[PDB]
Amino acid sequence: VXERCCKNGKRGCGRWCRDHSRCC
Repeated sequence: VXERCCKNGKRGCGRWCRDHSRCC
């Protein structure tokens, strides 16, 4: 888990990515 942010880039940045993703 944690791929959506860096994978979607502009589409991955969000509250979930903010907590589960390193980028954004």
